[PDB]
Amino acid sequence: KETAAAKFERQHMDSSTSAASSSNYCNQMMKSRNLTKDRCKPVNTFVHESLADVQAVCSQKNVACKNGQTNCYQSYSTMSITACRETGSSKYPNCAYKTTQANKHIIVACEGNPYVPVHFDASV
Ligand SMILES: [Cl-]
Ligand SMILES: [Cl-]
Ligand SMILES: [Cl-]
Repeated sequence: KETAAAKFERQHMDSSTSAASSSNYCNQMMKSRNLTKDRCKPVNTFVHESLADVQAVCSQKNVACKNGQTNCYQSYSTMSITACRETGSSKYPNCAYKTTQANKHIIVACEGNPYVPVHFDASV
């Protein structure tokens, strides 16, 4: 089974580019990151920053998570992100995603030693 930290990396890190550059980015990335295997994951954000910058968020502003737990952290700076969301019509196994590039603060839940991101909670 995948570790929580590794799953966060796979689902949420895309340090290879500064920003999405195509409306097809999400279709391609959701597929390549294996997020469309048995079901189309309906919502997923990729962060276009270094892994180190994202990991560093775990020592930034501590905030409550959506679920009320208190191991969430909001990045001090905005980050380049691409939000992927299934279109209303998207139908597995032909997943279809809207790509929305933005620069926003991220909020991640952190856990472990090392204390690293394990969930992407939200952007603002
Ligand atoms: Cl784990
Ligand atoms: Cl995989
Ligand atoms: Cl997400």
